Amino acid sequence: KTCAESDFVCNNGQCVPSRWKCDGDPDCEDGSDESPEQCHMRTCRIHEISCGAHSTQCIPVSWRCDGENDCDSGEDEENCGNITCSPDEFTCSSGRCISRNFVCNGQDDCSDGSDELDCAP
Ligand SMILES: [Ca+2]
Ligand SMILES: [Ca+2]
Ligand SMILES: [Ca+2]
Repeated sequence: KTCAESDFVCNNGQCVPSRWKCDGDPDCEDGSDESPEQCHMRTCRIHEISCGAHSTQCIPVSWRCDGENDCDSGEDEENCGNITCSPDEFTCSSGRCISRNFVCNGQDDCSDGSDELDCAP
């Protein structure tokens, strides 16, 4: 009662045969059927724009603070909503920036703990 062997597994535990690849199809409740996990070579489509036709990078257009997404390497708008930090800093769940040394080291630090919100492998 499961997809065919060559099927592609989705990140939300959902199952989608190889034909629902990054193709603009919201089939995964978490929108990540078109992310680097399944579309590990291309970017999502609609509800997420293209930052690199040469790599796997799709993000939600909401970071177009200048009317464009320029995040080729997440440099122009990383955490552009909350606070604009410098891409060379550790993006906080609230947008804040701290030293990359506080990157989820299994210990809270930036605000409360979100700094490690599901920071597992
Ligand atoms: Ca899809
Ligand atoms: Ca932008
Ligand atoms: Ca930490």
